[PDB]
Formats: sequence, C-alpha cells, structure tokens
Amino acid sequence: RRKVDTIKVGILGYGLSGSVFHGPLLDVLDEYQISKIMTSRTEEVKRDFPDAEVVHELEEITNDPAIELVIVTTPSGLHYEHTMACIQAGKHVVMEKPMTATAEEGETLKRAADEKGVLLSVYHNRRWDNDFLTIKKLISEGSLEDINTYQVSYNRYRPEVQARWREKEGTATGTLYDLGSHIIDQTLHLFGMPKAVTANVMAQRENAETVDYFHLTLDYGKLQAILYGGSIVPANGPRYQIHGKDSSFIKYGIDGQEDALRAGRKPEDDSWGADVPEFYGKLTTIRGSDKKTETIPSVNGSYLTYYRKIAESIREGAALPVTAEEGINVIRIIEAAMESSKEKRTIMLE
Amino acid sequence: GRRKVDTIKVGILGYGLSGSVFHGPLLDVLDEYQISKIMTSRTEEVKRDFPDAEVVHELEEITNDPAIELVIVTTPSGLHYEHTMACIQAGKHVVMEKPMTATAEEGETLKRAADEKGVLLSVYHNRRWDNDFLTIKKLISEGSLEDINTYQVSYNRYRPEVATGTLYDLGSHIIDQTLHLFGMPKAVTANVMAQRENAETVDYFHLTLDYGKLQAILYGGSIVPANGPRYQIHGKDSSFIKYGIDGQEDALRAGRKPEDDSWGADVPEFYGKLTTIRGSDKKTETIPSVNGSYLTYYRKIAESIREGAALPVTAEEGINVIRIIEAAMESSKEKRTIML
Repeated sequence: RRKVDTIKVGILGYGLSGSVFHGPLLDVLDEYQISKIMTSRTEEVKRDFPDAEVVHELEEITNDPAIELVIVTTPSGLHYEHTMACIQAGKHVVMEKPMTATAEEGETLKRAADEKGVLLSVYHNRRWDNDFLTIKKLISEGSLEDINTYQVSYNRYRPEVQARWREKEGTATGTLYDLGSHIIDQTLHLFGMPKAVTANVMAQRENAETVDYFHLTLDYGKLQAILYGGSIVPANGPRYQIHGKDSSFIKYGIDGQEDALRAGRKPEDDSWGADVPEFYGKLTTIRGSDKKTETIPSVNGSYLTYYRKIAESIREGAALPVTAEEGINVIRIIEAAMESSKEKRTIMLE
Repeated sequence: GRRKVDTIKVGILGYGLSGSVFHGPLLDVLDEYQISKIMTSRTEEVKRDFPDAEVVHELEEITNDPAIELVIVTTPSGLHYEHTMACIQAGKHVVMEKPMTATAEEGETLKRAADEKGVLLSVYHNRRWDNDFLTIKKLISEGSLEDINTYQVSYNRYRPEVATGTLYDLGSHIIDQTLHLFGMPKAVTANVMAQRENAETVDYFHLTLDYGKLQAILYGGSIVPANGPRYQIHGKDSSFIKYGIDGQEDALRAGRKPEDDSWGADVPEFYGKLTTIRGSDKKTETIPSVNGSYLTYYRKIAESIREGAALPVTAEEGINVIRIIEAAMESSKEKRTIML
C-alpha cells in the first residue's frame, strides 16, 4: 500500500492502434503517464507526447523497472512474442484484439500471467459502443426479456483487394478475426458460451484469398445468435435485430468514436460517443393486442471506461474490464467457425 | 383443332380459406373461367359466392365429369397427392395449392403421370406476382442490381402461442422466389426447429443456399414482435433493402376483388430503398413498387389450356422447391451441409 503515482505506461507500436485508438484515450486520463513508445515514428511521438521517450528495441520497455503497464499494438504476428516478454518482465499488459490466432497460445499467455502475478487484458472495447451499451440497458430494465433471436451484421463496402503485404501478412488475417471478434465478444458477454457453431467463411471478392465474408450461427438451444458480415455491401441493413418474447429492437448504424478519434478529437466532455438521432434503435413492445413502437436515444459510447477500469484493477485490485479467459473464448469461437466452414458441418463446443 | 372459345370449366376441391378467399375471387373476375363444381360441405357459402355452381361431396363427381377441364386442388396437404393423381388419371388439367407434396419423390410421380396422360400440371406459387418481388425482377432486368453476391430474405411472424410447419408453409414462397431468380444452388445448410414452448411443428427455419460467390439466406421465426427488412440484396455497386408484405391476401380477406389499376399497390412507407455507390458518392433512392398481380397466374393458365403457352409455374419448379426443403430438413437433422 503506497503513494498512488501516475501509472507508467509503455506503448508498443505507434501506427493506427497506438496513435489513434489508444494514445488519445490515455492522454486525457491523469491516472496515466506515457513514458515510452516503441516506434520508428519519432516526429509523431514528439508532437503528441512531448515528454515520452521514443525507443526502438523491446528490451527498453521490458527491462525498465519504472514501467508498469504495456499496451501491445504492434502487427498481429508480434503479439505473442511481445506480450509474453512483457509478462516475463512482470509488466501488466493490454493486448489489441484479436487476442491471438489460436486458443492454445491464449491459454499459454494467461497461464504465464497468473504465474507471474500480472494483469492481462484484451482491448475488446466494443462493449462500450453506444449501441451495445443501449442493448445492455434495455436488457437490465426488462425491455428485452427472453431473447430468442439475436442477429448482428457487420458489413462493409470494400470490394477491391489491397496489397499482398496488407492482405496476407501475419497471423489471424481477414474479417472474421478483425470485425467478427467484436460482435462475437458482445455475444459471449450477453449470453455466455453456446453449445455449437455453424459457419461459412470465405473470400467473396474477385482475386481475394484472405477472408472477407463470414456468417456464423451460435446455438444456445431456443436462442439463435447469427453473426455475419460481407465486404461487398453498398448498404447495410440493420446492425442489430434482437427478438424477445414480447419485444424487438432493430438498430442501424455504427458507433462514431473511432471516427472522432481519427479526426483528432479527444473525449473532452459529455457529448462524446453520442449517436446520431436517425440511427437510434426502434423498440417494439407487444402487450396482448397492443403493439407500440418507440425510438430509443442511445447511451453515449465510452471507450474511456475500459482504461478507467484498467487503472482500478492496477491500483485497487478491481476485476479487469475484459479478462484473458473472455479473450480466449472469442478465439475458440473463431476456430470453431473456421473448422465448421472447412468440414462443412456443425462443430460442437466441449 | 381450333374451335369456339367458351369458358374453361373449373372444378374446385375444398372451400376453406384457399378455395373461398385465395382462388375463387380471382377466378370469378376472369371471363375466361366458369366454376361448375366445388367439392365442399359449405353449401350456403358456395350458394352465396357462386350462385350457379353445383356443390359436390365426393371426388368422382368432378373427376368423372367430361365437361370439367381444370381442377383447383385446395384440399389439405396430405390429400394433395391422392386428389391430384385422381384428376390426372381423368384427363383434367391441375393447379395444385402449395406446398406441392411432402417429398420430391411424390412430386416426380405426379409430374411423370401428368406427362404420360397429356395434361398440364401447375403449382400455385403466386408469390412470383407479389409487388415486392416484381419490383426486384424489374430492378434486375434494368440492371440496377448487377452481380448479386448476397440475397437475404426474412419471413417472420408473431405467434407466441400454438407437410406441417413454417418451412413448408412460409419458406416455400421465398425458396421458390430464390430458385426463380438464381436456379438451383450447390448446397443447403440449415437449422430448422420449434422455438415456442410445447411446440411440435417447425416454427423456425434458417437456410443457406450456396451458389459460390452468391449466398442466399432464407429465414423466419414465429416469436418476432417486429420484422426488420424482408429483402436485403447486395450487388457489385448497389443494395436494395425493403420492408413489408404484399397486401393482396388481406384485400382478398376483406372481400375486395381485383377491379381497377390500384389492386396490389404498395404503401409508400414500405417502398424499397435502392442504394448505389459511385466512387465516394453514396446515393439512395426510394423505388415505387410494381403493383402485385395474382391475376397474372390465372390469365397464364388460361393461355396454356387454350393456346399451348408455357405454364406460369411448372411442376418441375414446384418439385425443386420441395427438394430444397427436404435438403434443409436433412441438413438440420444431420448437423451438416447437404450437397445437391
């Protein structure tokens, strides 16, 4: 039990994740101090964090006694090496998603972290998207009782195949890992693990080889969760269609916090994470013969909450906002989906 | 050879919902048809709607009548095979209510016998003349939906309280529309189940028809307070998204009959949205629906009988629908994809 200093943070990588999705959040929380960043982008780090030291080798973070938390935002195929070496040096770690290519590697990371007394969490921050927070509130207030169908669609319009290096390079490529993990994580958070996965996973784009289409069925008995996304979709349809015994929630659109971060905006006030009114979800409730329909203002998105929560886990022993086991379960779903599509059969989870 | 064209003399089997509401009123407005006979026990309802038709109780009274040319079979599911096979044996043309039969094997035999005797066999897949689907057909033919990669169709309802169940009953309409647009898929993956408490018949289905690059998703549940779009269609530069249901069956239930150009009109609020992308410009356009037109089905049958024209729906088309259903049922039971 000591003086509560700023948490001393090392960031690995300063590309998109590091510089747009993580750095700007940590910068507004004074729980944190960014001490070091492993990156070649020196001029970029100086502009954003005039007092952070830029370093170039992993050991400069890992072997620095002063650093307590490492954010791992480097390319997919370095995730495991970097995180493991952070764990071994006794640092707490936040990993970008997808956690790893396989459940087994995930298992191994979690085991090392518990052995070494350190905190390991995965940046599944779509639990704090405006739309999802809204679904959760609706659930907790009894407006979506006994869900029987849960359909989530994560479509994009990117019909053109990028460069080989961006397509093929590294572990865990494609939209199932990249986009699917968000909405799979949301599903596990709401419902726990299913009995079975059925899935079609493919590249629809001409000359694509890496995955650009997925359609997952998660079997929870009476409850069906259907998770899907294509890369040739000019307009999306609802992002969520949720049916309960008495009510439905249908909602379009995507959380706007990532766009605000890309634009140079920081969570500076209460208007952060606000949804756009024409994209508010519509709730339909049926009471006997009476059918009503009502537009729900979304709860504000709140990515800050993940890091405020991480600070509480580090400083006060609170439960982590996203655990290692939660991270792993998502990877389990993905591997079962990948095997389902290959074997052309339903894969039981054991 | 060619002779005087008087009315096609029709016999209707059954006079419940199908006969009295879905077929009789259509037939009644068309001068090409005359209803001579109806196998039913609802004498008084027939006397009311068709004052000049003779009512009958057993099937032989229609099948052994040389004057009867066409038989509309609107009896229950399990009676389809027997009644139709009897009509064929008697040299009558037949319109079968959907779903055709329970098994493809049963359908093939009806088809093979219809051909041997020399008569026309059709299945009443009138959802090809639903307003939304006609609107999709038009969009396709004018090239507004090129290179379809994803075709998602939902047919939900809210009935939380309880060839059976919804795959046969509802699924067949949208399976048929899919086959009409795309032909036969390579494979069918499906979950087909009973979601309601104490349910004993299929009330939920989720089908994937695999066409390669193209994926067709056909689904429906029975505990759905609000629907979501009925059609989501995506192609290389455009999507079409539409809500709502064709309102012809409702106008028929209300006792209205096709009489002016306003039959089958959609409600503007449910017109589809067509979205098109040109580089960075995203453009969205509300598409007024083509008027639904169930009459077209019987005008077509008339021309087939009188003029040798192609049937509006062929026996083979109906059998293919059943093939998909049997395949979905097997997929669901076996927990695997079924190759066709």
